[PDB]
Amino acid sequence: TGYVGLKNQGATCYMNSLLQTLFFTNQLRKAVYMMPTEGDDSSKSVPLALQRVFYELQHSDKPVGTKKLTKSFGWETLDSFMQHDVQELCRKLLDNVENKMKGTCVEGTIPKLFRGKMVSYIQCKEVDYRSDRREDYYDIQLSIKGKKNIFESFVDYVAVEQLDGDNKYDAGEHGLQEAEKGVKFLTLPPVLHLQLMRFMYNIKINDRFEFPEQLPLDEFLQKTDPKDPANYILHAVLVHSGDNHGGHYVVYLNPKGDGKWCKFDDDVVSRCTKEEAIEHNYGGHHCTNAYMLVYIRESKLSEVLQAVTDHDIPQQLVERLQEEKRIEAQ
Repeated sequence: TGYVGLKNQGATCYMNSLLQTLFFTNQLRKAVYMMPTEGDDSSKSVPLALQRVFYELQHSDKPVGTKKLTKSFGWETLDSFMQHDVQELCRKLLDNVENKMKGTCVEGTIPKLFRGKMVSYIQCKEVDYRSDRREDYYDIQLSIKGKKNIFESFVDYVAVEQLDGDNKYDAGEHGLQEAEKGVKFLTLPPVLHLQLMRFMYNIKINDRFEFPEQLPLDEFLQKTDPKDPANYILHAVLVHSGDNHGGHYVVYLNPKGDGKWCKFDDDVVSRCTKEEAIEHNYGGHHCTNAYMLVYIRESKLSEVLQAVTDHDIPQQLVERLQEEKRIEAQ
């Protein structure tokens, strides 16, 4: 296959799945390597622990462990990961990583890859007041309940919500008012993280839900751009088999963005057909389905998946991890 797996070391649920996803964000991996960890304490550094995992994932022949990583950010108890979702983990990690990249030469690699722009508006009906506020996002939570496919989830996400009755909007000087509230997309990031809301208040929905290999998003933008349309390529499918309580977690990746998919199941990585990565995870009348999707903007595919080399890893990092290996071999 060419790639190595991560160890099963407890009920870390989505973690290993997310680590492979980030690791094959080749642009992001190179930045993580540059972070100034030389003076950090392993027992407490999240940025170092993630350098270790990625370095190990790029060079190790054998399943890579994560215990220094779970120790770093303090999710160490039996049910620590059962009490959070991927989206919390992903934001905990990347935000820990970006705070370390600040004041450094790779400041802002995270928002470049992951952050998009939204507008949320409240528009009064019988009165002429409007409030437009721009929001940044690093991922999108899409509702799946009673939607056939990702297009309908996007339809529902930008659908207007009405404010009336006991719910009227406080228009300030204008008093209480009937108004419309919704969101539009200003920008979509090069790397698009879509969580699929199968897990809700505390149960798992296993209904069929379709997503494509190629995801055209132009029609949900406020203003579009030729020479850079919002065409998106499916890079990762994070899969859960079972019901809410207990399950197996796996990730399907075509790491080069070339349509050649592998399955990453903790320590076993095999090639699989496209149909197994995609349609076989739609769910429906069993319990094996996607709860998170990673799309890469087609125009930025080549760059986001730029090849990484042993040269892209700083020598002083290489040195620190090696002495760590040697001390352990005793």
